[PDB]
Amino acid sequence: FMVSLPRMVYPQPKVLTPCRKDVLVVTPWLAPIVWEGTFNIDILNEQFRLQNTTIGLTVFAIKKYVAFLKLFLETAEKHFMVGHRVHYYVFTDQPAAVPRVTLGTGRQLSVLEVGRRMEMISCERRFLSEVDYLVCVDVDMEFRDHVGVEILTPLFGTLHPSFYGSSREAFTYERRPQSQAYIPKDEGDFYYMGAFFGGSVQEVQRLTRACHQAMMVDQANGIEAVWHDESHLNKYLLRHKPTKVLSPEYLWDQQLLGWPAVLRKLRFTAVP
Ligand SMILES: O=c1ccn([C@@H]2O[C@H](COP(=O)(O)OP(=O)(O)O)[C@@H](O)[C@H]2O)c(=O)[nH]1
Ligand SMILES: OC[C@H]1O[C@@H](O)[C@H](O)[C@@H](O)[C@H]1O
Ligand SMILES: [Mn+2]
Repeated sequence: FMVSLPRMVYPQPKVLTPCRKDVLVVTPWLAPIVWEGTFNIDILNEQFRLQNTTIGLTVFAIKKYVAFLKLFLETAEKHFMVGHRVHYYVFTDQPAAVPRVTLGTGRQLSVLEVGRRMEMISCERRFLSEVDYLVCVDVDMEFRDHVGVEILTPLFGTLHPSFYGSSREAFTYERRPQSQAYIPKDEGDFYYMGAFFGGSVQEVQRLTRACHQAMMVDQANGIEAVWHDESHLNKYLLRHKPTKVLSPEYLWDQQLLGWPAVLRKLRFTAVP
């Protein structure tokens, strides 16, 4: 049950004036594509705060990648779901190397030692009991601007920043029919990056369970998909359409791609 929003004063949306005329803001299966200027974050924050939403953020930091955690976590404190409850789950082979990062109120961090990403996430009962949504991201990244509850939905993928302008035949999907991740050249909506996906805990466990079963089949068969778990994530999202898609504002590399006019904010970016 969802209680009433309170009175709020904000600019009226006008039906004969689009927010953004330069980009597609809705997929053909009526999922929003989240770009700056499409959402009123005050309305969204009220909706999700009224449900006491908790967001889990999963990050893997193995071997040398523990060095990315201080910036990743300190910038998440500045820009990720600020005002909402957050639980960070850091999977690592080096628990003593996780940096001591000061968290805002209502935010917690768990260190999970590991001796894999899809298999590790599909931890199942723990996530169901502790968070409402799960967001799964790469560690070698930093938040530069707002990443908030506008992303949240049963299932989301993020447009890969190298391919958002590309035709489908150029997408680097797995093209061998011998792979569970196979997508032919006349299929595909988008090319999604393995570096930032998420959803309700239930939909994320479905996805990661399905990807993990498909990767095991491929192994048994002596085949490894061209972009590994990302190839399987794309096949999953082709056949199970995400209920939101994040624009490349949400996964960018300024060194490689600059700051084009179509991106009004660079929110979550590669660290050189
Ligand atoms: O030795 C490694 C390699 C990878 N990763 C994790 O797996 C992610 C994917 O690897 P990477 O970022 O190198 O792939 P890329 O984005 O360069 O394609 C990294 O962000 C880390 O989260 C890690 O923890 N240790
Ligand atoms: O073609 C797909 C690949 O694109 C590269 O830019 C990226 O670093 C890889 O992780 C993979 O996503
Ligand atoms: Mn990465």
